[PDB]
Amino acid sequence: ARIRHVQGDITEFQGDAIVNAANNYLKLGAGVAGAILRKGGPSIQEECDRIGKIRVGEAAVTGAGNLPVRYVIHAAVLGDEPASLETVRKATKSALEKAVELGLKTVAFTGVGAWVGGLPAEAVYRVMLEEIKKAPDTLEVTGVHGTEKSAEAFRRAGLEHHHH
Repeated sequence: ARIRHVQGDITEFQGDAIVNAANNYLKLGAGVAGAILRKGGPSIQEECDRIGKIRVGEAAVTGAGNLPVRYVIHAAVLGDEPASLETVRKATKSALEKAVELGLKTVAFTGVGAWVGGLPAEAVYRVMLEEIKKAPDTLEVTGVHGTEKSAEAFRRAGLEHHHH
């Protein structure tokens, strides 16, 4: 799938869904997850609670409440077990699978938060970007970034390496 990177606020992304790095208990925590909770409103956590525990590496779909998207895709990267490059790979793949199942055309993710935590960012971004490449071209993926340092780190992890 095609990926584009912008500076912005993922809670203001207009499109079909946003992907939220999650714990496998679907308990919305600090930072961006907290903005999702506040802007989306209580229906998001209420639905997460109804879904219950999922597997680490799985992704669960909820409504998005008052957010300008139709869904939040909660990609479980940690919880029962700590985050690893492997759980990151599985979760990104699972999130993209849900987008395909739901027939989505535009989805956003962000590079901060639980995707990285105690992992090396560059390696995480490379793993995510590999999974995003496999996704169908009918799907447009936007990376929404807090800062510019973040966005170009993503463009760098995205460039193909050729002889000089």
